Amino acid sequence: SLINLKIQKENPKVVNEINIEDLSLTKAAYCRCWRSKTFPACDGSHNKHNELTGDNVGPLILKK
Amino acid sequence: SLINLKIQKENPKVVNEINIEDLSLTKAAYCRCWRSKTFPACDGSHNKHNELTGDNVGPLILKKKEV
Ligand code: FES
Ligand code: FES
Repeated sequence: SLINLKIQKENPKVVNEINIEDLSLTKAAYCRCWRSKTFPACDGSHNKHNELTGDNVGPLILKK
Repeated sequence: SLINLKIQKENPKVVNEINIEDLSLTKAAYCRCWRSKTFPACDGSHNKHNELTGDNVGPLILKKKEV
């Protein structure tokens, strides 16, 4: 079954690049659940996904 | 439907941290499909998943300029 239900479905492979030199924040979270409204950033939508499905997914956190 | 089938299912929420200071490469791919054998790194397993399911997932690429 699908992982990504709704993000950029016209794109055959969704890849996001992060320019580390330009990170504003000392802690930044990136989505690994494909539900975030701020994708590729994590907005906490994983929590709802985990509650609905019994899953245990969470973000990748970059630290300065 | 679950996204993560096999990674640390005993862990209530799988979170990975990257310290930017430790990134060795100019380009490093991190997994967003939960199929990589090198998770949290991407090993290209997303391509098999996309072919099998009709999905369109891919990695997060961290780009670091050569000093
Ligand atoms: S919103 Fe997707 S991992 Fe947090
Ligand atoms: S192996 Fe999961 S995004 Fe590449």
